Amino acid sequence: FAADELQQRAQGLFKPVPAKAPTLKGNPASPVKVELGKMLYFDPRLSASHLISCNTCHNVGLGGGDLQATSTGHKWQQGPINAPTVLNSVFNTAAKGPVQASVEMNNTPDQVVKTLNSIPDYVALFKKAFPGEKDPVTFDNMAKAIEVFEATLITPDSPFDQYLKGKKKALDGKQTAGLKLFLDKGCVACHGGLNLGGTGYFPFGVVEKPKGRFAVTNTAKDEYVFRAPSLRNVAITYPYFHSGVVWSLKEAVAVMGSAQFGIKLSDDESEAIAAFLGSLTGKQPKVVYPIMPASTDATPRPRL
Ligand code: HEM
Ligand code: HEM
Ligand SMILES: [Ca+2]
Repeated sequence: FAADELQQRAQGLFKPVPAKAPTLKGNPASPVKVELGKMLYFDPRLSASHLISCNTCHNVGLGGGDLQATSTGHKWQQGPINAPTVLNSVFNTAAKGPVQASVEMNNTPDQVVKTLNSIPDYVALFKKAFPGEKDPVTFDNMAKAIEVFEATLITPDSPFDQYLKGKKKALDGKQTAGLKLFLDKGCVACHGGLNLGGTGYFPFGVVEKPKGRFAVTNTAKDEYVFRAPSLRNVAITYPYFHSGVVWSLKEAVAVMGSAQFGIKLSDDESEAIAAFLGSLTGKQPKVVYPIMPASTDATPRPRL
């Protein structure tokens, strides 16, 4: 069939989001370290101001992102960039890492550890989640708990996963079309894999110009690479591109049939393709809001 072959094909070029959180190297999972990681992820006491947590910009009930064109949350950033989703971030390859870069932006490791040492409940959770350690309340221990909570922030069973799994009836007519167009148009070169993307860097980026106020450019000439985003849950993580300038997901497909790629796109193939991309929305994780423990007289105060 022309099917059993879009489908035996895709089965090859993509893997589904696994049932369970993956293993992190150096950093075993446990109910307690996951509880701890989640407490921290939601605690705005990690910012010097007591105003920002990771959820502020990576909102688990609104697709893992912040709905904003751009923001600055990591110290390595040369200015506002669009916040990627935390959802399925663990599968990407995109004190060097996300928690540390965040903390050193809004705080110093020092005040963060003074803050955690200051609350008995947190000390006690650090001791359960990292046992047999003399001093388990460390900057590095804290990032590791958060990472193990992040690892649970995956979205199994989108219509597409249910398709690579077997079921052809998981995609509809217009999304099965869309797919073929996605492969056929080479889409899957740059945005394929376990995570449809999150994996390569390309001398390719969306730009203003000083039907298509926006389009692609070659930045080889500037030794500038951008990573090619995971496309999972993209229907829920607008606006689009590093600068968050495209709001319509149809547009964003129309900006990505660039000359620069050897790809032409019809207004109706973009359509088909946006409707394929809709299929990439998985089951949103179920998070019980953490009950974070009260500060004590010893806890540093908001700083200004
Ligand atoms: C400790 C709390 C946070 C955690 C655990 C966390 C997690 C992450 C991760 C995992 C990434 C990169 C994702 C990937 O490679 O798939 C990231 C990037 C990003 N986040 Fe956060 N995040 C936190 C706080 C924030 C905050 C508070 C903001 C505030 C405005 C923010 C805005 C952004 C931006 C703009 C990026 C991308 C930076 C770049 O690509 O250069 N994040 N975060
Ligand atoms: C028709 C096929 C393609 C489609 C539908 C497509 C779709 C998309 C979408 C929807 C985004 C925005 C995701 C977000 O903002 O989270 C994006 C960004 C991006 N993709 Fe494409 N893409 C295609 C082909 C390609 C190719 C061939 C490459 C290799 C050169 C590539 C690499 C990239 C890069 C580097 C970005 C980031 C641009 C920026 O943030 O400024 N993609 N794509
Ligand atoms: Ca976005």
